Amino acid sequence: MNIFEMLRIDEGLRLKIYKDTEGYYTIGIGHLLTKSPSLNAAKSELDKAIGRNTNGVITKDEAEKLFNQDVDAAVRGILRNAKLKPVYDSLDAVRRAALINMVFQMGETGVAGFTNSLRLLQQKRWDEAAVNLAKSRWYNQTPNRAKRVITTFRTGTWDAYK
Ligand SMILES: [Cl-]
Ligand SMILES: [Cl-]
Repeated sequence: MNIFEMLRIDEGLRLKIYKDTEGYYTIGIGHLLTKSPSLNAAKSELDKAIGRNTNGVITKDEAEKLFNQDVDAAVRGILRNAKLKPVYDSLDAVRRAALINMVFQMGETGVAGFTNSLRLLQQKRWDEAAVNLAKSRWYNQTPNRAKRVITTFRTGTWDAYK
C-alpha cells in the first residue's frame, strides 16, 4: 500500500464529469473541477486542465496524470505550510500518508484548522488524536472514509485499507 493506492480506494475513478459528496463537479480520481454550479464552468475548467476539448470525458491516462499532479501538489502544500510541515515531519511513513489524504480531500487550509488534532498527532498521542479528529464535520459527512484515515493515524498500519 502507498498513498496512490490509498487515495485510489478512497476516491474511486470516474471518466465522466460527476458530482462529489458535496455536489461539486469533479472528474477522474477525486479531481475537483469547480465549486460553481454550472456544468459549463466545469467543462471549461476541464479542457483547460487537460489541454484539449474534452466534451466532459477523459481517458484513464489523463485521469492518472491529474492524479499525479494532485498528489504532488498536496505534498508540496504540506511542506510549505507552517502548521502542517512540522507535524508531517514528526510522523512515520504510514501516518504521513494519512495526513496527505486529508489534505487531498480538504485542502491545506482545511486541514491546518484541526489545530487541536495536529498537536495531538505531533505528541504521538494516537488514541487521543483519533477521538478529537472524530469530532468534526468531516467525520460526520464522510464517516467511512474518515474512519479509515483515523485508524491509520491511530495504528500506524494499513489495516483499514486491507
Ligand atoms: Cl490543473
Ligand atoms: Cl464515507
